[PDB]
Amino acid sequence: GSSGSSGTGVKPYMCNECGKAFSVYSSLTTHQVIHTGEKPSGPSSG
Ligand SMILES: [Zn+2]
Repeated sequence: GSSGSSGTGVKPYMCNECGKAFSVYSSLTTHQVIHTGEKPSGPSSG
């Protein structure tokens, strides 16, 4: 999937917490979860 020519590429759904792009809207939201962390944790990237 996402087979094109321009390697660089580009996607509308991009995360700001870490900086990861996606080709799906839902995927972007389901991903940001890794930053939401509703429960209290220790080791966190950002
Ligand atoms: Zn992210």
